Amino acid sequence: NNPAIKRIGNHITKSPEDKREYRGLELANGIKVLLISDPTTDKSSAALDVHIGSLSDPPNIAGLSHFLQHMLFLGTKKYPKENEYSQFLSEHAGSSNAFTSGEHTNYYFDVSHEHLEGALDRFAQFFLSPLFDESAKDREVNAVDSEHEKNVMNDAWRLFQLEKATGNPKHPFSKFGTGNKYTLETRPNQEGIDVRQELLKFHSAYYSSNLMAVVVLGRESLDDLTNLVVKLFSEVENKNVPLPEFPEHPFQEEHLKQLYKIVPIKDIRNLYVTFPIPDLQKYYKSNPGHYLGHLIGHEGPGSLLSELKSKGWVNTLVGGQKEGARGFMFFIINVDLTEEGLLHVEDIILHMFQYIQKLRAEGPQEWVFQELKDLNAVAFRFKDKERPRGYTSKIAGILHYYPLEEVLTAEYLLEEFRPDLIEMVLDKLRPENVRVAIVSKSFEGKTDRTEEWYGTQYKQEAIPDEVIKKWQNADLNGKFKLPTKNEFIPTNFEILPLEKEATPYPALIKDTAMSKLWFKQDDKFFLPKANLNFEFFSPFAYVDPLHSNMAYLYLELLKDSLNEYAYAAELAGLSYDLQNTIYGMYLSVKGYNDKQPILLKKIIEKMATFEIDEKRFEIIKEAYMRSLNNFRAEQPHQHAMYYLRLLMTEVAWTKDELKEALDDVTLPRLKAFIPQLLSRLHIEALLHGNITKQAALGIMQMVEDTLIEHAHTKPLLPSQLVRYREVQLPDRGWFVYQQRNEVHNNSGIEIYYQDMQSTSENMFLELFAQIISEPAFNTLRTKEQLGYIVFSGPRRANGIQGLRFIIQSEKPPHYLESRVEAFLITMEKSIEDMTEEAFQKHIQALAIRRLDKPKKLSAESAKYWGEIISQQYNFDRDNTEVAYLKTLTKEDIIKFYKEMLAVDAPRRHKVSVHVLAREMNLSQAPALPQPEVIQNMTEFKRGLPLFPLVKPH
Ligand SMILES: O=C(O)CN(CC(=O)N[C@@H](Cc1cnc[nH]1)C(=O)O)Cc1ccccc1
Ligand SMILES: [Zn+2]
Repeated sequence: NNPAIKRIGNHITKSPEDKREYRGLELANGIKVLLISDPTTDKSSAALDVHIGSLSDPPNIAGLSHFLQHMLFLGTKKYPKENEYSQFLSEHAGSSNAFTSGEHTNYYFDVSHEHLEGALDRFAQFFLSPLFDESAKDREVNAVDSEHEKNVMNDAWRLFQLEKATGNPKHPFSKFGTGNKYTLETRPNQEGIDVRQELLKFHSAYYSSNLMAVVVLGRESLDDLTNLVVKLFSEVENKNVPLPEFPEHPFQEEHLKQLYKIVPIKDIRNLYVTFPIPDLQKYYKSNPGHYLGHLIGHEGPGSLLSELKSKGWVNTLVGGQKEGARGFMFFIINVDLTEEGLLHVEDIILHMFQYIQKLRAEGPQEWVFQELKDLNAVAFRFKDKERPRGYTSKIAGILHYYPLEEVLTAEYLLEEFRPDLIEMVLDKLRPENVRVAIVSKSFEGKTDRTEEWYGTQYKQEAIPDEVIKKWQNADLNGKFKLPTKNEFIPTNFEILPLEKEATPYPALIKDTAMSKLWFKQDDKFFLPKANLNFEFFSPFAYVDPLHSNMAYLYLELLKDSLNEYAYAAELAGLSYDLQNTIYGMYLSVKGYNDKQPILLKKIIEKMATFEIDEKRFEIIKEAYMRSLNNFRAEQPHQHAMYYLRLLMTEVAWTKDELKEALDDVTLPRLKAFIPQLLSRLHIEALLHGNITKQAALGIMQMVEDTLIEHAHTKPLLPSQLVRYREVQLPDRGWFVYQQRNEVHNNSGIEIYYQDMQSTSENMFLELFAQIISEPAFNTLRTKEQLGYIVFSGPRRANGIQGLRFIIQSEKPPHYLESRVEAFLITMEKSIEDMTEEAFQKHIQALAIRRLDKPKKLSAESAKYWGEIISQQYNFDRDNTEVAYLKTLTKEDIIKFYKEMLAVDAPRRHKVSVHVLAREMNLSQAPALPQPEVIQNMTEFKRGLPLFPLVKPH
């Protein structure tokens, strides 16, 4: 018997493939706990989920729960140092984060498996005795505000909050969850409110043990984990807080039958249809929501999306249930619009109700239900091993909704067939309770309303009774055929025997002029899956902006035409990735290896015999134009990274150049482009997973034979296989490129300190980056509060590497950069003052991060694929570079800094991208040289040397 524990669960149902061991238990204070033992893991992890979220914010203090979530990381009674947590994790190869939904606040971390307990103590202190330091508050409010301002110009966010603003204003749903400087500091100060003490009341009141779930994953035995969790979490007090429920829908009748005309930030065209539904959560065993969402959202032949696309009205459609809260959900149907579809919105919706009516006519179909059940069963049984962090987080989340023994299977396995529930939801989908939203720039100037928090321009209308009735009298329709049996359902899950000459690394099993084939039979995971990667090399992909555009449009048209067919396979766990690149095309095929050669053959066959459809052509090209235009509205740091890419790459076409050259792209010219693109090719492939060498060779030769047969493809010259170099900066040089964002009123910046990627250089850079990793965050954000987005680390491109800082701040870069340099000096000092053992802890942390084994096939394949597309082929890079990493001493790093990075360093290579805003104590900052301002990227690149290329392994 144990008094600290209320109950121990039964056997937790898991996949037969899952070797991890589980134990569920509820503590005396009512904390639901899942323990995961996995002796083979490198990183241990833990997560805690509170069942309180932004919907429980005080009406006078918006975002208090979010702010609290931020503040917990900044000191507790037992661990008072503001960054003890993040420093501990960083020093022990760990990371951490958290988030806040309307109903939940979820905290999570990972760390080296040998410091799991140490991390977990500090973690546990968050829910017992948090400090909420006043200085910490006055500072972090800036970080939260900056987070919000980041989201302000984001269309998705604006719409997200708009839906809340258009509902019952007295309903908690209408609350603004993020919070900012105004709502957290300014307004409360105006109203005498002591924020710290509001935070303490919220924590004390709502952070009760009875509203908490905990998941812990480690190498230790289940009994050890038990003892640990009991020890650290039995002291959490139970205040028996009643679980907040929201039975009343935020959308009642006068909020129904409404139209909303909305002005976006980007040039997009969208249609959002919404139905209020009850909370279907409790029916998870049958789940009508998925049923109707699968049908409505289906993209196969005979489908709604198929029809509406045939009329050239829409391009993409999503449909199904979206969650609201405990007491209410939604059922949405959203499409993107063409220029024509925008003028036929009513008709589109009528078609929607026609499809719905067709469903009502044919009723619930059990065979459909079983198809869903079996597919989910396969998915669950052969589910890839998750990263411990996201795993513990997810499980801690879903512990509040499901019985212990079912927490793993609950979201996957279906048991009950409920025609009644299906028909009931289906009955709730009717014009009398519909909400319609149009998002288009065509409403600019013609709106009469403004959303408070994001400043969204919109107009509300009542939908004419007449129209409602045309939609009620919706006929069923002959343009629609319900989906048939999915042919791509896998039947062969046999894991092929491991060959005698099988290699631990990808072997080069083909080296012809036509193709270079790398292969590996999976030795670790033993699933019935496979990954098939293909890099097609053709100089005509990126020879000029015109051909670049044509490549993009070619592959987009291809994918579009094959969507209807591929969707079945997608549902059946088999998906494909296809897109153009600076070097030519890229095509990956991932999933169950059973029907893979079928899908692939179809891909290549269609690829080589593609007949372009003109409607599709000019619609897609219009979309692409809008897209290029819409890069304008991207965030300042994305702008900075973009500009820097352009500066440091030998050959690169700007989006303005692309856009300009896009008008000259005619149908005959593209139709002429494709065969010349396919005329001469090279193919470097990586086939990895549950397949034999002979199978792999057969596949590669199948693709080659298809291309030769239908496109008369011939090999490419070896010398012709070009590669782009990186611009070489001069010693002690500083260059600055300046632009303006025009959309965000927020400045972005990237600082880049440039040699090539040799083992030594690599580990110098990476170790330094490790040492400064968390101090940079703590200094630039936690202390100085420059922005929400403060990033630092290695930059790798074209075989050449450097150290980058990226910041998105309210302040100007001419000052921001100064703060960065000052910080750099601070690091020069702290390295000289840190102990050799601390140094060795950084070394160890980085070593662990580098030696962390992948847990799923795709990750391994990703490592290999990196090694291949970089054309370095160092498959044993981890072992080699870690071995050399532990060789290093403190002053290898000291002279590295003093020679390459210091402000007066002899080989300092500094490039700064300054993206200005729309409208434009502390440490000692060093006096900087006068920068040379780039006023033309090409002239700049012509005036400078180009780096060499890394030699393979
Ligand atoms: O990504 C999720 O899991 C969430 N969504 C689920 C969904 O609707 N899945 C659809 C996907 C689909 C693709 N094409 C047709 N349907 C399905 O039934 O397969 C809902 C949602 C909520 C909030 C904002 C966006 C979307
Ligand atoms: Zn946040």
